[PDB]
Amino acid sequence: TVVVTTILESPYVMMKKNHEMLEGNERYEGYCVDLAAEIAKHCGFKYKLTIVGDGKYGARDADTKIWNGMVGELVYGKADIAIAPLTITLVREEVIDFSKPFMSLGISIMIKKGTPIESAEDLSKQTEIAYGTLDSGSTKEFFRRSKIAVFDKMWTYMRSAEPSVFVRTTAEGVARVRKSKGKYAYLLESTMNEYIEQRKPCDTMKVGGNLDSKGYGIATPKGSSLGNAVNLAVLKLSEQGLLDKLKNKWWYDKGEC
Amino acid sequence: KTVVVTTILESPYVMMKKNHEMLEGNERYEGYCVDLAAEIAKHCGFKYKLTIVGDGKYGARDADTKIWNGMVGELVYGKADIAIAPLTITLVREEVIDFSKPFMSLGISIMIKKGTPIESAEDLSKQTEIAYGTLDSGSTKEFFRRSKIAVFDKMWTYMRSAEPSVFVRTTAEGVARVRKSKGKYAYLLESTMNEYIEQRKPCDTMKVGGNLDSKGYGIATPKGSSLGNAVNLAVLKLSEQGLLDKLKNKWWYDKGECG
Ligand SMILES: O=c1[nH]c2cc(C(F)(F)F)c(N3CCOCC3)cc2n(CP(=O)(O)O)c1=O
Ligand SMILES: CC(C)S(=O)(=O)NC[C@@H](C)c1ccc(-c2ccc(C#N)cc2)cc1
Ligand SMILES: N[C@@H](CCC(=O)O)C(=O)O
Repeated sequence: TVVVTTILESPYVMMKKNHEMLEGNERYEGYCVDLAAEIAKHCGFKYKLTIVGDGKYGARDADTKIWNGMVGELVYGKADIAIAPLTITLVREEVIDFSKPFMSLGISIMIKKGTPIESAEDLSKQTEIAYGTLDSGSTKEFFRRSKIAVFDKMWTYMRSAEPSVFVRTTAEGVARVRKSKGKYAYLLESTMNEYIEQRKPCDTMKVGGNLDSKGYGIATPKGSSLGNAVNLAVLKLSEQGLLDKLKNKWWYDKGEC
Repeated sequence: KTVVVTTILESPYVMMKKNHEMLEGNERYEGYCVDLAAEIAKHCGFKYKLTIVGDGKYGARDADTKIWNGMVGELVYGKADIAIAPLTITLVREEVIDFSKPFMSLGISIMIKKGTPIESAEDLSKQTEIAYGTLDSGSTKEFFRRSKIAVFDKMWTYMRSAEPSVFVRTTAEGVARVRKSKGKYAYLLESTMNEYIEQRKPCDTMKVGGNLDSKGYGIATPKGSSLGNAVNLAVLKLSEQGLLDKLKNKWWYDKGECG
């Protein structure tokens, strides 16, 4: 049985409202739950979905040097595959493998409606409105490493801001936007931002274009016997239209806003 | 050893400079993929020679002979070390060569003559006054032939049965058809080429609607080549540093003719 690490992040993996009456994989629903089923079918394996123990995507701890989150679960042999909104990055590709992308995204800005910010440059040129990112993910590392003038200015501020502008979970960042009376903006991936913007309480907005352009991939440990097959499966699902079918299903706008 | 790069003359990826007769070797060429090749080579620490694929093809396997043509063939049969071109990452190609993570995103898109009352594939599908079509052979046609989506299947049925033929042999013919048809022909093609042509004089074409699918172009190496890892890491670095975005802007918009 293949151990699949993943993360509770809507609409990728979500606990069903009736999860108590259910066991195993049937406890969960979402884009990545459907994707896991399709990959497993095409690759011919049985699997168990497991939510990442520390609730993190994955970064290499600065002093400790140890990987956390889903990345760490792969690196240290606790899981066989990650099927999640896990961003393909250079530092990760040094220690794990990724399929070609199954979904596009870029870093984006979420504000509470009415916040006088329209761009990353707007954020960088002021301090009245605080802004931050998720801990232990690709967005924070993006800002840490960027030499683009605006993004570097943003990083210089975020790293030293106090109270801390970083959050432990996407939900914490979104809640902070909603409760901060326009004084906190959140930097998060466009396909989470967009999902949230279309749903009640309809009090957030995505502003400006995306800051970058990348993708999520299915990740395996180096030398995994699954790597090649999983990549070909993603490509087949892409060419079959299945990935777009799943995206359109899970991001379907029911017109709540 | 000098790395043999296979590529293709496709604008704005690779083209011969106006003064190419005064120049030699790689200096003869310019474009997005010429710039990309230099950055990849710098990061990987190799010298290289740009060579143009003999048959002018990207790469497909003949059903009868089983022979791979194009740049894919050059890699498969060990004639080139790397392909640096707008080469689409596909299942059948990934089975025989290695690809880097993609350096560019693309999808099927709609080109209209400015003024045409069409904003989407669904708009096209509902009508016949504005004819529409694509290359008579290729991935866009096959997308429509396979599609289970109602709108796209209706478009396929329309295109396959339309008289006169709504298909074209080349993009040059497709674009000329859009420009000469007074708004009565729309052309379906990859977003990247649509965006490029939107920036060419006489500035009378327009990309409309969202892309209908999602794919990527990648750098390819022979399967199991030891160059593959460094190349992939170089692509990831160039992506994260914003260099790929700079290159797209340079060749599509800074050198664009339409504002
Ligand atoms: O790997 C591939 N890369 C391709 C790259 C391009 C370009 F856009 F120019 F970069 C194009 N064009 C489509 C529009 O008309 C001009 C040429 C075709 C490509 N094809 C064949 P397709 O997939 O049948 O279209 C491939 O196979
Ligand atoms: C980390 C980066 C080098 S990357 O993200 O690997 N590639 C850089 C970008 C510009 C890109 C991003 C995404 C897709 C894509 C391809 C296919 C499907 C599907 N289905 C969805 C998205 C293509 C190119
Ligand atoms: N997808 C990101 C998590 C979200 C973010 O960093 O904004 C990752 O893989 O790290």
